[PDB]
Amino acid sequence: TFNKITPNLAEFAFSLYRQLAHQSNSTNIFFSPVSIATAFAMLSLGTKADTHDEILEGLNFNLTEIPEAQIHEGFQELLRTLNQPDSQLQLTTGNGLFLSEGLKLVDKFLEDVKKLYHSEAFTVNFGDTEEAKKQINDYVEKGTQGKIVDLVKELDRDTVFALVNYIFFKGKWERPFEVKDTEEEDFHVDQVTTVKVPMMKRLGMFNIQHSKKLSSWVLLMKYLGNATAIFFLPDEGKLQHLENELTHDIITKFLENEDRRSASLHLPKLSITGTYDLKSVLGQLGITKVFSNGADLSGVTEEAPLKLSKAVHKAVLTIDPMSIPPEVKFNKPFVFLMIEQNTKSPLFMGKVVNPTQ
Ligand SMILES: CCC[C@@H](NC(=O)c1cccc2c1CC(=O)N2)[C@@H](O)c1cccc(F)c1C
Repeated sequence: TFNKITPNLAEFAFSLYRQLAHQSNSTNIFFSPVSIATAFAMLSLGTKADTHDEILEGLNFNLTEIPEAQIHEGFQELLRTLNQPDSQLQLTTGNGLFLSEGLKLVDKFLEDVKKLYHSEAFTVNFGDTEEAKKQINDYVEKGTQGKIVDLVKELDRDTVFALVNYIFFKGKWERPFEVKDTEEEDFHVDQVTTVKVPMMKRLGMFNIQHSKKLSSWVLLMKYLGNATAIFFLPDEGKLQHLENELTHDIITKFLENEDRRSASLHLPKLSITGTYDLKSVLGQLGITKVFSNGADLSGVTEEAPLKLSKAVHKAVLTIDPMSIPPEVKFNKPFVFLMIEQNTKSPLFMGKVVNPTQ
């Protein structure tokens, strides 16, 4: 069916998406609800009281309704699915915890992080800010075989604790077809901005429909690693309407539909990245205490004060009847979700507005 925590991850995806889209309506959006929520659920194991409750509530878990055991069990099961060989061929995810080597660390936290969340904790010398930044970036670069470079650009001089969360997905259509060369085609960013994109033209039976509720074309395509992308192409002037009207229930209904129709598609071959300061973005969702001097991280270190000084997310996606069917060109801004098929968990959510930006 679906993972217990999938509805929570869906609400977290919409909360974070709508925050980013409200900030700027001219900006690309690309993040992993799954990888950010996993990292902060893992971090919550080392926190207590208001610091702890703020993190899980900020991930859209109602702690009056869902027991904390079912939350961690949900994530462990989700990670079990994501760590299967078929998934691992397309999907790399990692969480690096970097802690000042002068700290006495609680063994229980280091056990739970490594055991339950398959995450890595390192001691680093934050006395040397430039070397610590290099060590963090080397760990991410090595984890992604050179794909993610110089992830952390700045560390505060008083940094004692940094968290880096990364996800790398190699996108390749599951279904083989009559492969042509891409052709360079216009992508209408806005009324006065056009950029060339490589466009794959396909005529076939697609899981595609027009939605009166979303005022959008809705296309579902399958990728290796048990992933389904839902692409929402809004009608002229309806992108904000589409963003406003999306719900988990609506997305579930699209994922359940297997009906196809004949369509001529123009599909841009787009690689996309998103980099986020999680202290900034999660702060706006109400996660603030863990990043403040007040932070209760007594689960990480018993003796000394501790706060999370730095939290960075990076998401990377790379691509490896005889009657006139509809012609649908993804040649203008579109919204998307990528779902993991077993759990129905939102691996990615975002919006392409400028393919070159
Ligand atoms: C509207 C389609 C965008 C999509 N394109 C393709 O998947 C594509 C296009 C041409 C050739 C080709 C592919 C896959 C393959 O194997 N060959 C992709 O760029 C994308 C954008 C944002 C989010 C996201 F999840 C994904 C998958």
